[PDB]
Amino acid sequence: TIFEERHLKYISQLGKGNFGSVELCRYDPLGDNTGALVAVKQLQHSGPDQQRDFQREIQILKALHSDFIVKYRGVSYGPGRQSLRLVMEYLPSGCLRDFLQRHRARLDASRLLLYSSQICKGMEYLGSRRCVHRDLAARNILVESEAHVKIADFGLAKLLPLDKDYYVVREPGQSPIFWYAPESLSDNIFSRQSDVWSFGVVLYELFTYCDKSCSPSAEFLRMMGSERDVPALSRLLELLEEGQRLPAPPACPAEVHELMKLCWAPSPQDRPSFSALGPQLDMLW
Ligand SMILES: C[C@]1(F)CCC[C@H]1Nc1c(C(N)=O)cnn2cccc12
Repeated sequence: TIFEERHLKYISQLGKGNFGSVELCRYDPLGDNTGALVAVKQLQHSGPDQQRDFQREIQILKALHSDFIVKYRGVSYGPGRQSLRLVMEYLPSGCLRDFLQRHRARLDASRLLLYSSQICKGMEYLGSRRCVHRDLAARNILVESEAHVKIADFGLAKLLPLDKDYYVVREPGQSPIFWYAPESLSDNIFSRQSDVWSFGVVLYELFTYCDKSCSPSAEFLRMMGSERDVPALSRLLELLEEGQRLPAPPACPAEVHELMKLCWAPSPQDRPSFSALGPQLDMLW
């Protein structure tokens, strides 16, 4: 729960989220290379605002206890106060984006639906804690095992106040635009309902086994086209407002495609809840 910095032996970089990376370290207090492997998150950039974002992330993940959410291990203690690190569990399989591509051939529709059902359960639990993820994508999901997935990357996660159902992010966005809901794209309005939009994109990613040629970017870029003096985001928004949607992935079962269409409902209120999606996915298997 408190990891001494001197005992955290650096191995390699796992990911590069902006303002701070995630590294693979071994917790080696005996110094003999026999200790357990862990994932350590730290800020790289500096400008007290990101430090408050990092402390928020820690507090958020610390108060989360689900089989479908990446496990918090503790924090790091060293010759500080620069800069404190978030210690989490390491999932040797890595992100589901890479796993889907490495094992296309062995993952059938029931397995994809099992992952979908699990991501869903984890999203239900995030909603129940008033947490909005803002970064649901296959790249931010980890494989614990052949039949077990977990949600991760809580760097953009915000807690909803008790009086509100949405969060208006002042920023704006620095993630690929193909996962955002139309209301986040136009007014930066994030909520549980915008996480449901993104979930439909995660359903699309799973059922295209994260193939790069029919990926959310690749397919939206082809159906968007090339305008004269209109920015890419505005064109995507014109496309979504017109009711155009990503098209059903090759060999995708009809039921799953209809489910993605529900997740992509134009207005947030018409999008099903994660608790509504849950039994639907279980029924399909
Ligand atoms: C899902 C990510 F956070 C996105 C980029 C780094 C990923 N993090 C990882 C984490 C973690 N606790 O965050 C844990 N295991 N792991 C194996 C490969 C990558 C990651």
